Amino acid sequence: KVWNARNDHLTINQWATRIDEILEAPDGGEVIYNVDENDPREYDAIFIGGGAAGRFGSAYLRAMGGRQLIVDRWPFLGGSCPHNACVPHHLFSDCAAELMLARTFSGQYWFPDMTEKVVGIKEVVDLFRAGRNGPHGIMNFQSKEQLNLEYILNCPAKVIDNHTVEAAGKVFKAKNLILAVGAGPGTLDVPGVNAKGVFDHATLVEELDYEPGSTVVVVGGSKTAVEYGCFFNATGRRTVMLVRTEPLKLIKDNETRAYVLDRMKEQGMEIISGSNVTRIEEDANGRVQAVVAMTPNGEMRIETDFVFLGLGEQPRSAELAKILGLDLGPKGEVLVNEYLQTSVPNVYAVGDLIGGPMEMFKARKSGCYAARNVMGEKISYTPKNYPDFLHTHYEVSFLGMGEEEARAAGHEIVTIKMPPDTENGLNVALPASDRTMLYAFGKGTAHMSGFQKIVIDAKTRKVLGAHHVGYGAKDAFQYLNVLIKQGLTVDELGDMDELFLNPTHFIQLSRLRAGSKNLVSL
Amino acid sequence: KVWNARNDHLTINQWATRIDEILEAPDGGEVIYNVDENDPREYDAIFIGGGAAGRFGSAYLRAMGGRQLIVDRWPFLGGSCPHNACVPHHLFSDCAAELMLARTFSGQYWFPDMTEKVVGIKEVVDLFRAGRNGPHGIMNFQSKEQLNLEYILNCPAKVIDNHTVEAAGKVFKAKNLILAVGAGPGTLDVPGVNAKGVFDHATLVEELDYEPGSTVVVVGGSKTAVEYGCFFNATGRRTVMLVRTEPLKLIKDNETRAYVLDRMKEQGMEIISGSNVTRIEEDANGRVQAVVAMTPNGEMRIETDFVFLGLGEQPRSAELAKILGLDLGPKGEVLVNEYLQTSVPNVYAVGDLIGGPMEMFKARKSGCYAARNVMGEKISYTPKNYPDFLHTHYEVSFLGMGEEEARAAGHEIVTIKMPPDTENGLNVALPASDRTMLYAFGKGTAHMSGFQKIVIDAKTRKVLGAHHVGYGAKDAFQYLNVLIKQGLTVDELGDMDELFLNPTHFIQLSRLRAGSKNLVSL
Ligand SMILES: Cc1cc2nc3c(=O)[nH]c(=O)nc-3n(C[C@H](O)[C@H](O)[C@H](O)COP(=O)(O)OP(=O)(O)OC[C@H]3O[C@@H](n4cnc5c(N)ncnc54)[C@H](O)[C@@H]3O)c2cc1C
Ligand SMILES: Cc1cc2nc3c(=O)[nH]c(=O)nc-3n(C[C@H](O)[C@H](O)[C@H](O)COP(=O)(O)OP(=O)(O)OC[C@H]3O[C@@H](n4cnc5c(N)ncnc54)[C@H](O)[C@@H]3O)c2cc1C
Ligand SMILES: CC(=O)CSCCS(=O)(=O)O
Ligand SMILES: CC(=O)CSCCS(=O)(=O)O
Repeated sequence: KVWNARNDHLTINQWATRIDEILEAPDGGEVIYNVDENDPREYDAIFIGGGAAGRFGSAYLRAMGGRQLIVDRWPFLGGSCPHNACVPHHLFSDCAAELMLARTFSGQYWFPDMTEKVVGIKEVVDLFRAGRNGPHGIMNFQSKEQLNLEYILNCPAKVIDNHTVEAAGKVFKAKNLILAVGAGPGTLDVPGVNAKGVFDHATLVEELDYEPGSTVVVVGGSKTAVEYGCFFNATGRRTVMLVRTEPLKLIKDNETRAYVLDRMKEQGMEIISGSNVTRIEEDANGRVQAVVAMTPNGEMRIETDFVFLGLGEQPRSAELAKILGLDLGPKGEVLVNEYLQTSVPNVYAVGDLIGGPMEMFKARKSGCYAARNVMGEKISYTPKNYPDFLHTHYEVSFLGMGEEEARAAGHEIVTIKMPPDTENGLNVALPASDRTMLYAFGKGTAHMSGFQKIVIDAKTRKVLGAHHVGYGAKDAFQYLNVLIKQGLTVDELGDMDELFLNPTHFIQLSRLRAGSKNLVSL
Repeated sequence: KVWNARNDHLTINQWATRIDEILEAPDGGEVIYNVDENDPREYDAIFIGGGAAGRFGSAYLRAMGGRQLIVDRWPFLGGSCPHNACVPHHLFSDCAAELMLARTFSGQYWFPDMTEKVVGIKEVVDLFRAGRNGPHGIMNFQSKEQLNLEYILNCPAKVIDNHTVEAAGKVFKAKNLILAVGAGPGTLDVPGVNAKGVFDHATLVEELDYEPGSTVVVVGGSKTAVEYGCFFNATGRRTVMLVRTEPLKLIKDNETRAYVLDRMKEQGMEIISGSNVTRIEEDANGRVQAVVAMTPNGEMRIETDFVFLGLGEQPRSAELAKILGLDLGPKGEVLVNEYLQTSVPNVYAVGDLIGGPMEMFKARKSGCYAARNVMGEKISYTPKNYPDFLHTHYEVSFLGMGEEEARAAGHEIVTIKMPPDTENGLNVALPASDRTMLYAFGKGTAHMSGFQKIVIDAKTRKVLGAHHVGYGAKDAFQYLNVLIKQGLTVDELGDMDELFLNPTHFIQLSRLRAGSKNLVSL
């Protein structure tokens, strides 16, 4: 069943409703056909996948005046982020931060008693499921009515050759193909991995039909594992993380990483490094009852009825690589040159499909650049020197070099941080700003107010790296990184206008030291 | 009683304790004398006041190799901000934001029933009083041990002439004086203004010995009035704001202002424009019982036992002007040229003492620029095109021109905002990020997820203004403003690396429109 929506103009909320209906449809739902029947031009590019990369790539290509076509197996545009990736992740992280606050000040002011309070994980996941069609509605609307895009949703794409694709029972031709099918959840090849009670970011928001027990086991040690792990811990459950190597290796500054790990442990999280799951035990009904793993100190068994796999995402290259004969990398990523061109003529690859970094900025930009190249604008794209972030119970932002990294690299440096290095350590009222004021003023909670630092080259006076743990600096790192790439110095940072009290105190702290020709750490 | 602390080296926490002791000492406390009695150099400048302007100016002067002396009547450095201004303001705004969240989701998830819950204002003020010495301790420690500053605290400065100052019973000479005594609370010339129950930012944290009733009257529409007003409202009290002119004029963009005001009213706040208090009624016990004011709709009477004055701060220029013969402005501000020089030879004026804008960046920067001039470096300072912000129950950030302002300036423009202007209005799941996810997904709460907009010149493609209501963008505005002053275009904005989900969605949204030669609003 195909629905020609081309001449239909549903509102954001109407789209939200129609999408929900199609998703919960037993037959699978009708195909959303939004194609221009009067355009004589041949598609400059057909996007296989309409997620972050595909949608943005199409938006830009269309803006340039070219013709595009999106084909996605989901009845909505936007991809994984709004359905099971970044959006739910941020809802969960919001809860983790709010819950850490409530537990810290339990039984104080307007804060209820959290002593034996266990928050429902399913209730929050259900909250997400109940409102995720909202964002999906905005995407279908914005893409059609505002971005003037053509698309076919709720129907998998069928790639015949580098110029032909079958969709909605029809066959389409294009000058180029832009592969943007993203990546899928990583898994384990251990007994019990298919048991009821084992989840990943994708299945968690589709198959959680019970409320997890008191203990949760998380497998992995990077972003996803830590973000979801802190949320589970925040709901009041004993959370054990089994990390194959070492956790949070993305945090290069040693002190910053230590602060983050220390605060996670203070919240009760257990992180076991060098551990490898060997078996997920099933009970008589096929449900998880425990996790067995090998560690540096021997085998261990953790009783649990809920296991979350937070492993790296894997590029969905298999099918396309076989159909087109694409050259692949060691992790299955599709190989491409600086112009996003694969080994197959007129075939580009973007987003998570081409590997790391697997972030939205990389997906959207690669999608746009591939589009520009398809339109004749030869432009290279090699992601490098970008800001990054992750959530624990705090927002953790970082860019550039860590302190030890800079000194080992041959850079004479000075650092400016908060709190200062003294015998009182973290037990002081700074750093402090929006969302950390209660920690800064509470009895025995000052050490929880945050940690931040900038690394500066003592000779060039340029900022080499910035690190922040707390809240409200993430957005700033987007803009600060650009200034740093321009050659930002401690003097220029000190000359800015701060908005006190600020999440990052970099501006004024730089000003305190910038008056000297021979910089000194603070 | 003078304590020579020069060769003593207290830790941050020992300083916190010592300062508290001196502040609570019945006799007034001992003088804190930190002077290098062995240094034979003349003082380049004596700073009258060691607040934001005096402390930063001293730090910069010392960094440049000059010699300085700070004299302050309080036993700590840092001024009003940590004792009764910005720091408590932020603790209160943090509470206001958390309380709106709790009230919005009352009885939902882990949130307790807030239906009939009135938070204790005195409890929060007491929390502030109990922990404010922490920041004070850091300031005394940082200034002495890290910034190598000389200072005399807990002693009023007694200026003799433009080169001589008395402090701690000793007479000091200097090449220049830098006046940095700030400003004091503004008051009303009406009957009953001195009744018990009438407070300003300063007296609120020193004399609140009772818990306010169910109604609070706030006089003024300034940032402070609005910030404290929303906090009082958040505690569960009927809050009436008596604004002299138009509410929130600082927010130039009409749409942004409307959103902010509408959200305040949704929380139950009553905002009265063009109102002037005529009398504060006292009961037989000498306590405020009602406020009477004239408004565009006639005289009104509001019963209350707690009134908060959020009027403009007044420069502390009287005594210094009499002694030195300083030229003053109509509001009592000390007049200075662009080098921060007063009408008196070798005497500079900085911070709130020289008038608006009364902000920390202005205080600190003016202090440093005066210091540089004292050290022989001719440098002018004229605050202009700076970012700004204020708190309601949300963080409100703004810079540059509002939409209407831009068109009146002759610019042909386009705008990029969230949420989109459609039939569904604000009732959609965008904008969304950290701390707005629950609002975005909650039943009927989507409209509370925020509002944001950038104003762009259609021809030059340059960003002319940025506006945001939500959380986590404040810090970013510090850096974004610098980029905008450099001539940021929509294309350059789109070329940045975003950190999704981001408080400001400006980067990716700009990218969605940047591909066209003829820009169209989103
Ligand atoms: C738990 C989690 C949290 C994350 N948090 C963040 C974060 O905070 N910030 C950030 O920047 N990044 C985050 N990411 C990563 C980010 O989600 C991805 O990098 C980005 O979504 C990838 O976009 P893409 O366009 O390459 O793929 P996707 O957006 O995943 O979309 C691929 C699209 O192709 C479609 N498709 C697949 N196969 C076919 C087929 N055969 N036929 C038709 N359509 C097909 C899909 O249905 C989908 O719409 C997170 C990821 C995870 C897993
Ligand atoms: C309620 C409130 C909230 C605010 N919130 C913000 C905000 O969020 N962000 C922002 O940027 N700005 C904010 N401000 C404004 C900011 O507090 C001021 O602009 C800044 O503190 C002024 O610094 P200053 O150095 O000029 O004066 P101050 O820092 O106030 O210090 C003047 C100093 O001089 C001393 N002094 C006075 N008389 C004498 C004397 N005779 N002898 C010796 N010492 C003397 C004082 O004891 C004091 O230490 C706020 C103000 C108020 C009132
Ligand atoms: C409304 C929504 O889907 C938020 S998740 C971002 C999807 S996209 O703009 O990167 O396609
Ligand atoms: C620690 C503290 O006082 C925070 S308030 C800022 C005071 S100053 O650095 O502007 O002097």
